[PDB]
Amino acid sequence: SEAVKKWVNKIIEENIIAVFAKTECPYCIKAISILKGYNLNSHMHVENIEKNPDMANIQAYLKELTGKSSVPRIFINKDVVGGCDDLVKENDEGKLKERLQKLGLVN
Ligand SMILES: [Ba+2]
Ligand SMILES: [Ba+2]
Ligand SMILES: [Ba+2]
Ligand SMILES: [Ba+2]
Repeated sequence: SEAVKKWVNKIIEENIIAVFAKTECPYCIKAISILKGYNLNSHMHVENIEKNPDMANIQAYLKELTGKSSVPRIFINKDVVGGCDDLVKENDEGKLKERLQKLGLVN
């Protein structure tokens, strides 16, 4: 149990933009595309947690951290963004750009 948590943590802490996704997931794809549209590829990690023997443990931990077990699950500098709909709200209302500017990721 500790092992799974430590592995998830490492992904979130070693990558400024961390996205947990699954196979053939339209809102995963959309969210990742939005983020790459800010040229964040170099600070981005996408983990497919469906292709993983411990998917349920990972999803349960992501729910403990964020309130939902669904993918996509999106972290920016360890802060919880949430899912694709959360990302879209932040993007449309200017908060996403604000976040990225404070990190030096967008001018
Ligand atoms: Ba399918
Ligand atoms: Ba990368
Ligand atoms: Ba298993
Ligand atoms: Ba199992």
